[PDB]
Amino acid sequence: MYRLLNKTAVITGGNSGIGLATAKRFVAEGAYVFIVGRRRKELEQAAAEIGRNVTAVKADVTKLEDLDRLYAIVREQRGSIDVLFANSGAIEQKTLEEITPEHYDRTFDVNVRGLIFTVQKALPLLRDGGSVILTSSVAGVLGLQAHDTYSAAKAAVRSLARTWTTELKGRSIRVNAVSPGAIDTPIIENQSTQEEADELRAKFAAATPLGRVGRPEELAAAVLFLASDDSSYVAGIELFVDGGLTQV
Amino acid sequence: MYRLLNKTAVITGGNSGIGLATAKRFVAEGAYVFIVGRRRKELEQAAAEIGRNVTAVKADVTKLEDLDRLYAIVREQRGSIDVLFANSGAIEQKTLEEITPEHYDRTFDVNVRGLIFTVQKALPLLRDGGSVILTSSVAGVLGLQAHDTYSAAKAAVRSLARTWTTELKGRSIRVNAVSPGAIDTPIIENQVSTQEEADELRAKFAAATPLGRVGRPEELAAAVLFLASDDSSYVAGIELFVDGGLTQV
Amino acid sequence: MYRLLNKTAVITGGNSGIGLATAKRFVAEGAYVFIVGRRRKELEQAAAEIGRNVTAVKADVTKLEDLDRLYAIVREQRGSIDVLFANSGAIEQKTLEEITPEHYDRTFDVNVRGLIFTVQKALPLLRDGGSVILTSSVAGVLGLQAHDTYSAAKAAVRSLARTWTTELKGRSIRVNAVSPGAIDTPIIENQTQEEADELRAKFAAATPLGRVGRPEELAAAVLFLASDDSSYVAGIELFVDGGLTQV
Amino acid sequence: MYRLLNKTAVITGGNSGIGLATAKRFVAEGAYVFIVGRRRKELEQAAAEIGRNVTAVKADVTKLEDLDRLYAIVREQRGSIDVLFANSGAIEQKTLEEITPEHYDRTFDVNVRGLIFTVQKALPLLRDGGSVILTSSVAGVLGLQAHDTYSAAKAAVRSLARTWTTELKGRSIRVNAVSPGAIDTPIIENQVTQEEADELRAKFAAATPLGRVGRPEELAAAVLFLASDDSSYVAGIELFVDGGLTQV
Ligand SMILES: NC(=O)c1ccc[n+]([C@@H]2O[C@H](COP(=O)([O-])OP(=O)(O)OC[C@H]3O[C@@H](n4cnc5c(N)ncnc54)[C@H](OP(=O)(O)O)[C@@H]3O)[C@@H](O)[C@H]2O)c1
Ligand SMILES: NC(=O)c1ccc[n+]([C@@H]2O[C@H](COP(=O)([O-])OP(=O)(O)OC[C@H]3O[C@@H](n4cnc5c(N)ncnc54)[C@H](OP(=O)(O)O)[C@@H]3O)[C@@H](O)[C@H]2O)c1
Ligand SMILES: NC(=O)c1ccc[n+]([C@@H]2O[C@H](COP(=O)([O-])OP(=O)(O)OC[C@H]3O[C@@H](n4cnc5c(N)ncnc54)[C@H](OP(=O)(O)O)[C@@H]3O)[C@@H](O)[C@H]2O)c1
Ligand SMILES: NC(=O)c1ccc[n+]([C@@H]2O[C@H](COP(=O)([O-])OP(=O)(O)OC[C@H]3O[C@@H](n4cnc5c(N)ncnc54)[C@H](OP(=O)(O)O)[C@@H]3O)[C@@H](O)[C@H]2O)c1
Repeated sequence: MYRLLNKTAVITGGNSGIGLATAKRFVAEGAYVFIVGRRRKELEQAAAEIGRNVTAVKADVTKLEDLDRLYAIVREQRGSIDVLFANSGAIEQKTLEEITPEHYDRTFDVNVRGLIFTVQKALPLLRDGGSVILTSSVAGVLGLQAHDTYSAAKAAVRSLARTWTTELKGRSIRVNAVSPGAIDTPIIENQSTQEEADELRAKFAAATPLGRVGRPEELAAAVLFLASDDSSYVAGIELFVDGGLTQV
Repeated sequence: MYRLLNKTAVITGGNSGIGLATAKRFVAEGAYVFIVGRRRKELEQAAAEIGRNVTAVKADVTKLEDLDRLYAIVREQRGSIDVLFANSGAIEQKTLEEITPEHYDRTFDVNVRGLIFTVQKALPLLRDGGSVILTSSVAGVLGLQAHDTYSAAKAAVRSLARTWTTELKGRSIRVNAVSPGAIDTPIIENQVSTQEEADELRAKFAAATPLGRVGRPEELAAAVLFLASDDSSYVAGIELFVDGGLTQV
Repeated sequence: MYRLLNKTAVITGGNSGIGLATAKRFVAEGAYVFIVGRRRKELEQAAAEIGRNVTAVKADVTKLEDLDRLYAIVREQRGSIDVLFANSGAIEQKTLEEITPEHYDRTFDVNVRGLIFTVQKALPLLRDGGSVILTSSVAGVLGLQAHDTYSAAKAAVRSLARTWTTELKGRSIRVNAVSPGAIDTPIIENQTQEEADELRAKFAAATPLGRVGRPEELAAAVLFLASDDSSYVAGIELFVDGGLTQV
Repeated sequence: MYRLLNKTAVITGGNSGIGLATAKRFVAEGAYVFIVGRRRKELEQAAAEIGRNVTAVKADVTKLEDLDRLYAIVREQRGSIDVLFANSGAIEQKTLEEITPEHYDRTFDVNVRGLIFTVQKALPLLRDGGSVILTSSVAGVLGLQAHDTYSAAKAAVRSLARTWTTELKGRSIRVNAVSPGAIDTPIIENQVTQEEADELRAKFAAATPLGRVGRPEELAAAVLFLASDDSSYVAGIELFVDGGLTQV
C-alpha cells in the first residue's frame, strides 16, 4: 500500500542528500516527483538512481524566471501539486566579525528568499488538502559558532510555516517545518579537510542522545509523515528529527 | 502494508477514544495489542470492535498491583514489548480557588504518577529499539480556565519524555510525547453536564484551531503510529502537536 | 530609590539560598518581607542577617494548617500582599528504575502541591496589581539523569504560571515563572563535597557565561518580575541560567 | 538612584516609540545615550524631549557608511559602549501572494541585515561586561495574516541573540532579545484610516490577558532590566513583554 499513490510532489534541492532520499521514499510510496536543483549532472544521476515517475528540472531558486519555468513544466506534465518540499539550502560558516554583505545575501537568498518564492509560485498549482514542508534546522533554536546567518535564516523558515498555516487554512493546506539535526549528507563535507569533517560528525554524535548522526532516509521518512495523510491534523509545527539533540 | 508487523504493543487507556483508535490502526498495521483500562464492559466491546490480535486487560494505573499483574500477563502471552503508549488520562475542570487536595491527587495519580509507573514496570519487557509514547496535551503549553492541575500534569508528562530520552538512550529506546489538541472523544462529553454545552466546547476549539475542526481519533492514532513506527527512527524526546495548528498560531 | 517601597512581600523558602538573597534585595528595596521555611534555627539567622522589616514564620508548605496559620499572621501584621514568591523546593536524584511512590510523593508535595496551595491561600490577601512569582528550573525544559520527578514537578510549576495568568488577569495580577540554572546554593551540596564540586564544574562548563550563578543574581531577576518595571510581563518563563538553555 | 550611572548607551531607532521611551528611562538612570534614526526632524525633537546627556545622530542602518560614521562619532565623544539596543524596525503588511522581491528586501534590510551590521560595527567599542539587546516581536513566534516577512525577520533577530551569546561569551557580553507584544507607538498608525488603526488596538487588547496595549515606558523598563546589572546572569533569552499574549 502506497502512502502517496498518485500524489504529485515537488522537491526543491532533490538531486542530493535529504531531497534525494525523500524523492526515493516518495516514489517508493507511489508519487510523481519533480526533483529541482542547479547541477545538471547530479539531477540526471538522481533521476537515474530513482528510476521511476521522476522528472528532473534545472532551476535556481534564487531566480524568479527559473521558478516560473519550473511550475510551467509541472503543469504541462502533472497539472497540480499535492506535496511541496521546500528543501533547498546551504551554509557558510562565518562568525559575526567575518560577516560580509555578500555572505549575508548568499545565505538569505537561497535559504529564505528562494524558499519564500518557491511556495508563492506553487500556490496556483497546489491542490486544496495539499501539504507543504519547509526544511529548517536545529540551528534555528541554537547558538552555534559561525552559524550566524544560516541559523537566522532557518529560524525565519520556521516562522514562515506558522504564517502560511494561517494564510492557507482557508484552502485546507498544511504547512510544516522539519528541523533536521545531524544528517549524513554532502552538507557536512562541503563546509576543507576530510579529517576535520569527521571531527564535525564525532562532535554532533557525542551531542545527540541517540549517539549517531541521522541517515537521510530517516529524514525522508519524517518528511513522508508530514507529506502523508497520517499527519492530516498536523499544521504549523516544527518537527525535530535530531536524535534528541534539542530536546535535552 | 503492515508497518508494525509482529510488533507487540501495550496501550494504556485502550478501551476508548485515542487509545482505541490507536489500537485499531496498530492491529491494522499487524501488531499485537494489549488494551488496558478500568471498565470491564468497555474493554470487551473494544476487544470486539478490533476483532483480532488484541487482548484486553483490566487494570487501574494508579495501582501498582494492577500494573504488576498487567506485565505478568504480557510476559506469559507475547513475552516482550516493542511499543508502549502511556495514554491513560482524565481531567476535572477546577479553578485555583476550587482546588482541593483530593482533586489534586486524583488528577496527578492517573496522569503523572500512574504514567510514571506504567513506564517503570514495562522496562524489563521493552525490547531495545523500542518506542515509548506519552500523551500530554496542548494544555501543557497553555493557560486555560480551570485546567490548573490537568495542564500542569500534562506539562509534567512532556518533561518525562525529555528525561527518559536521556535515561534510556543506552538501550536505543525512543520516548516521545504526543500533544493532541481537540480530538472528538468521550473526554469532551464527560466534563460538562449538558450535551448542548458540550457542543459549545467543540465549537470553541474548532473556532480556535486554524484547520477549523476538531481532530478525529484516527488522526491521533496515525500520528502515534508514526512515533511507533521506524519512520520515526531518528526522533527522540519530542513533543508532537496534533492540534490542527492551535498552538502553532 | 527603593523599587518596592512599602510593598509587602511573602517569600516561601526564605531562610536559605535564593529566597534569602531575594529577601535581602527586597528589604534593600524597601519592602516588608515574610520569610517562610521549616527550620527554626535558619529562619532566625536569616531574620538576623536581614536586620529589618522582616518577620520569620515557621511553616511546612505541604501542610494546609501551616499555610492557614501563615496567612493569618500576614493579616495581623501587614494586612495585604503585593508580591508572592513561591520558591520552596527540593530535589532527590533518582532514575526511572529507582523511583518509589514515596520519592514521587515527597518531590511533588513540596514542589507542586505545596506551591499550588500557597498561591491558593494567598489569594484573599493579594492586592490587585500584585505580582506572583514561581520558581521552576531549567530542569523543566531538559532531560537530566535522575531528575525525573524534580524536572517534571518544575515543568508543572511553569504550567501553573500560564494558567494563573488567565485565571487572575481580571484582578490585574501577574504570575511569572523564573527558571534558574545553576545558582550557588545549599541545594547543590545536599544532593561528598569533592563530588559536589564536580557538579559545579560540569554546569559551569555547560553554561556560556562559564560560571555558576550567584543567589543575588537570581534575587535581582525575581526583583524585576516583582517590580513595576515588569508591569506588562505576565505568564512568562524567565531563564536566569547564563545562557545554558538557550544554546 | 541611577542604575546606568555613567554607562554609555547606543539606541538604534531612538527618535520614536520604544527607542525614545528607552532613551528617556536610560538618561533618567544616568546614562549617556546616542539616539539613531533617519528623520532629522524627529531626532532633534527627541533630543529636546530628553534634554540631557543625549546626542542625536542621523544614520540609515541599511547603509554601511552611515553606521561607520555613527561609531566614529561615538568614539570621538564617549569612547566606548556599555549598552547596545538594536531596535530599528518596520513592518509592511503583505500576504504570501502579494510578496514582491522589493518588499522582501525592504523588510529584511532594516530588520535583519541592518541589525546584524549595527552589532558587528559596535564590537570594537563594546566594553567587556557590556549588554546588547535585540528587538524582535511576538510576531516571531506566531502566524499572523500578512506578517510573512516581518515575522520571519523578527524570528531571525531572536536567533542572532542565541548565536551572539555563544560568540561573545569570551568577552563577558550578554546578548538578549526583547519581544514586545502590542505597544502603543506610531508603528500601529503607519500600517493602515485612523478609525481602522484603533481597531487593530482593540483586537490586540482583546487578545492579551492584561486586556490592554502596552506602554512604551513599560518596554523601556524591560529593556532597562536587560541593560542593567540586575540581569547580570541572563544571556541569550527571549523576554516577552506582551501582557501574556504568547504565554496563553
Ligand atoms: N545535515 C544537517 O546537519 C542539516 C541540518 C538541518 C538542515 N539541513 C538542510 O537540508 C537541506 C538539503 O539537504 P542537505 O543540506 O543535507 O544536503 P546537500 O547535498 O547539501 O543538499 C542541498 C540541496 O539544496 C540544493 N540547492 C542549493 N542551492 C540551490 C538553489 N539556488 N536552487 C536549487 N537548489 C539548491 C542542492 O542542489 P544544487 O546545489 O545542485 O542546486 C541540493 O540538492 C538544506 O536546506 C539544509 O539546510 C541539513
Ligand atoms: N480528547 C482530547 O482532545 C485530548 C486532548 C489532550 C489529551 N488527551 C488525552 O487523551 C487520553 C485519553 O483519550 P481520550 O481523552 O480522547 O478518551 P477518554 O475516553 O477520556 O480516554 C481516557 C482513557 O484512559 C483510561 N483511564 C483513565 N483512568 C485510568 C486508570 N486509573 N487506569 C487505567 N486506565 C485509565 C480510560 O478508561 P477507563 O475509564 O476504563 O479507565 C480511557 O481508556 C488522555 O491521556 C487524555 O488526557 C485528550
Ligand atoms: N540551585 C539551583 O540550581 C536551582 C535551579 C532551579 C531552581 N532552583 C529552585 O530554587 C528554590 C530554592 O533555593 P535553593 O533550593 O537553591 O536553596 P535551598 O537552600 O535548598 O532553598 C530551599 C528553600 O526551600 C525551603 N523548603 C523546602 N521544603 C520546604 C517546606 N516544606 N516548607 C517551607 N520551606 C521549604 C528550604 O527551607 P527549610 O528546609 O527550612 O524548609 C529553603 O528555604 C527551589 O525551589 C529550587 O527548586 C534551584
Ligand atoms: N509596536 C509594536 O507593537 C512592536 C512589536 C514588536 C516589535 N516592535 C519593534 O519596536 C521597534 C521600534 O519602535 P516602534 O516600532 O514601537 O515605533 P516606530 O516609531 O515604528 O519605531 C521605529 C524606529 O526605527 C527607526 N528606523 C526605521 N527604519 C530605519 C532605518 N533604516 N535606519 C535607522 N532607523 C530606522 C525609526 O526612525 P526613522 O523612521 O526616523 O528612521 C524609529 O526610530 C522596532 O524594532 C519594531 O519592530 C514593535
